[PDB]
Amino acid sequence: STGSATTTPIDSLDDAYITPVQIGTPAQTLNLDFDTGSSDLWVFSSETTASEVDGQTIYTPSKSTTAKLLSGATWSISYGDGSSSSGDVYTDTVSVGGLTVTGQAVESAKKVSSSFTEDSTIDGLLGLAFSTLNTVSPTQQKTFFDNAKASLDSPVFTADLGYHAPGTYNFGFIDTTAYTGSITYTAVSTKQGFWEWTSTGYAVGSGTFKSTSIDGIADTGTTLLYLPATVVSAYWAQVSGAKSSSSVGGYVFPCSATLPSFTFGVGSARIVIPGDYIDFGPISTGSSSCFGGIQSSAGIGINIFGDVALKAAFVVFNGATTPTLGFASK
Repeated sequence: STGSATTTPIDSLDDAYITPVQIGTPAQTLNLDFDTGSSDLWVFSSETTASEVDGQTIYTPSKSTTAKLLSGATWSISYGDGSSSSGDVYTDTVSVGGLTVTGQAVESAKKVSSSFTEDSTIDGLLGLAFSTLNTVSPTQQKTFFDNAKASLDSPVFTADLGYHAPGTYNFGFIDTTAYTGSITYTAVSTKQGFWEWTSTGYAVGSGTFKSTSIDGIADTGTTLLYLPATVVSAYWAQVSGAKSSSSVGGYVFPCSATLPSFTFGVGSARIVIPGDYIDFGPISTGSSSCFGGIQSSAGIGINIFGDVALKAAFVVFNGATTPTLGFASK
């Protein structure tokens, strides 16, 4: 089997991407944030504290003839941005782009933090990291990809995120019309439960490429590119007037600037992030200070190849017995 679904930016900055997902019988369609940095499929629901729902579409398990309470199971998750959610668990039928999993754990939120409430466009998350990170207790549950894997034509999914435009998540096949050149594959460590790999270096604009190993994660659920402070300083030094602002929380630059590109290495290959992809617009409405899309990871504990980096490539998440990542230009 295979599946193919369009993913759409939630706003004009590509802050995140939503993909429609069918849950239950008859189908309830919710728009979920596919997150290769976490491993829980959770949704706003009829159980979510009413004051914490503000425009999201909810899953109502009592209206699904295939929903079953997973007795005793609870979940609770906190994300790198400080947001969180928790609740109980149902199993139900879940389909993405024509690909159906029966018995998928659907984690029903009883509570969500303010950032989730305030974003009416995201009805939940669909985690695509490794199932060892799933938070269901006392019986850990599998991701949608892990459950679908055996049925897929090939044990892979691909992320093809658009710049200010829709893109595609495919499951079970590699669309050879979606990229240019060849795909370069690179080793993955699953020791932390992430799609963790080592970039071979970087360049700023037309500058020379610096060969240096940068360990980080491919994370579709993170907006920006978080890299070591040395690398980030080298990038922003090429932008007149750019500075790190503790009050704003990162590097800012004059909105009048033209940003240089940023290149990262995948083995001997190179992925080029155009400068425009690094512009996240005014820090507040009407400001002439703009927020940068490349930021320091020094406060995180890990480097994160988020959407800014991933949307410059066609990305293969290879879930074979020895997982690997593949990157192609497009």
